[PDB]
Amino acid sequence: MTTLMLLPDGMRRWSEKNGVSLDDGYAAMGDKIIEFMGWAKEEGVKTLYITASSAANHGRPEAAVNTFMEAFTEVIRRCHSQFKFDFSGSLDLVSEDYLTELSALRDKSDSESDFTLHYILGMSLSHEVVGIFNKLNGKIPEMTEEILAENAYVPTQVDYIIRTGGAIRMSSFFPLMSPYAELHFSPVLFPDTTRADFDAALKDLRARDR
Amino acid sequence: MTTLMLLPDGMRRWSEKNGVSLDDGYAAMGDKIIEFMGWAKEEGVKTLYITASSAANHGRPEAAVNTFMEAFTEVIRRCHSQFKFDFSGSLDLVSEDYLTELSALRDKSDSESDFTLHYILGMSLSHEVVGIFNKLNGKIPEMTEEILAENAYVPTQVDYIIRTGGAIRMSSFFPLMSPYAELHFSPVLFPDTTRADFDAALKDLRAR
Ligand SMILES: CC(C)=CCSP(=O)(O)OP(=O)(O)O
Ligand SMILES: CC(C)=CCSP(=O)(O)OP(=O)(O)O
Ligand SMILES: CC(C)=CCSP(=O)(O)OP(=O)(O)O
Ligand SMILES: CC(C)=CCSP(=O)(O)OP(=O)(O)O
Repeated sequence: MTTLMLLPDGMRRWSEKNGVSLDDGYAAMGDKIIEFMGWAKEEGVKTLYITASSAANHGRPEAAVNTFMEAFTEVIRRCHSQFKFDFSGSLDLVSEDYLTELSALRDKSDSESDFTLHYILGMSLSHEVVGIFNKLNGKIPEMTEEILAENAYVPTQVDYIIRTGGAIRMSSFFPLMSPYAELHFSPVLFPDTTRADFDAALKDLRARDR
Repeated sequence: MTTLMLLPDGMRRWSEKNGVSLDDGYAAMGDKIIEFMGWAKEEGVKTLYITASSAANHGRPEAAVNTFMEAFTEVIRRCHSQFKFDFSGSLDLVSEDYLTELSALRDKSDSESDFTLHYILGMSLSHEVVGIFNKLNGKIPEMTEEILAENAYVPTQVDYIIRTGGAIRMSSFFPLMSPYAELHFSPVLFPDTTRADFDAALKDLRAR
């Protein structure tokens, strides 16, 4: 079954366009994620990676960081019984409070579910590689691809990547060990995404086996 | 000014469509690369990175490997005085014959040119990172972003990436230290690229 990575982009522009607070933008994002997970389950996806943040996002003022961390965490608070939950990334950039709570939510999630919802926090290839080197430096005889795969943020290969929000770039979010990922860029702001947008993405992605 | 990375794709399909040998497709690519460098030079790009091959490509049958290595090398024999030439990548996968000649051709090129043509060979993120780790393991106190950048295949940050040939994916070619590279995907087979295709690509890229 399919491994899909979702890059939810456009919450701020959506908030401004609809004349609402950024908090309401992130709440609309959380509701969309829950909706999007349901679509993914119907569509043969077994693992949904969501890029919760780039490493740079965690350098914003703490209140702004707490704002998006709280929105992503609330999704798991509401739906952790509907899937197996895990997270990974630049954990050195995340506060103790959120790491502690997300670890609790992982333990409480349905370990028997066929569907995985996995958050990647603080994505950045340079940060990822730097961290991996400094953890293993002088501790092993040689690096191999198997060892690199074991230490990478994204622990499996990604088949498809969907980026909302109109940017045609990968920013900090390219998955290190996933050379073959097919990319689909949508101009739609993430909180406006419909199932029709998702279905169009999957038809595009599926037709690449011409 | 700007740093552009080109992914030339579609030589096989172009060869079949035009009923010629794969060597002839690669010859057409070489001519197109020279033409494309002229467009790039006129449009103010100062560094043009070209992905000559993925790591996987060097696993192809060995005559096929010599075919693309020869076609890319021929470009640099022909134009190395018109730019500064350099190359990098998974050189452990490249034949020492081409590595010797390319190393000579690098030393040969116009060191004073304000335009750089740089080949990346055997590109692969995992292979790149494994190699960097194994090169520095136990020899430095700690890795930093600056040390990683000094060891990465692509030695500078990439502003724009153009991938021809219709694939909407980065395959083995994502540049490690260039998170903010803007991507442009063209459906045109590389040897079919026209100046209009290049101008449309840059217009899209410049507006972004
Ligand atoms: C979490 C995601 C998918 C995007 C947030 S990072 P961003 O909006 O800053 O991305 P860009 O820097 O704009 O490319
Ligand atoms: C989930 C995070 C942290 C950012 C995603 S949305 P954004 O802040 O980039 O919003 P805009 O792209 O600026 O509209
Ligand atoms: C040199 C370039 C840009 C592509 C050659 S590798 P390829 O044709 O096998 O491309 P894919 O890896 O299959 O996407
Ligand atoms: C430059 C190299 C080595 C491969 C790029 S062209 P290709 O062999 O992928 O040709 P096709 O895409 O298969 O038509």
